[PDB]
Amino acid sequence: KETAAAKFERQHMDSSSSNYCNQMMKSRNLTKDRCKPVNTFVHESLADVQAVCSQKNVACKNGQTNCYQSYSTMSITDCRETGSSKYPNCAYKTTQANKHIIVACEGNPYVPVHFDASV
Repeated sequence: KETAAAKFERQHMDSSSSNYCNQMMKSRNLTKDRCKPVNTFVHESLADVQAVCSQKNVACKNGQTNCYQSYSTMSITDCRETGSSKYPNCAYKTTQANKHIIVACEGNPYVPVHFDASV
């Protein structure tokens, strides 16, 4: 039984090229039952990302209040599915950027359970 905390780590953490999204979307199991349309990976430490749960409190896109925006920019990769992609050969446009991330956090201890957005 995978925790929400772990599913966040699996779906969104890569603390370690044009190739990256195709592989990593597969490796992280996000291509397993459908081609997940969009996903972001965060190239920062687990510790830095978890500290976001005590950084800037902002509204979540679903209207809940447990979202937190990173005071610093962070290195991330957006994977966006290309219009030529057909399941089970999921095709992704990889893109780098440094931006502030926004995560929803929950639990005791209070940790990131969902990637809301990047700005």
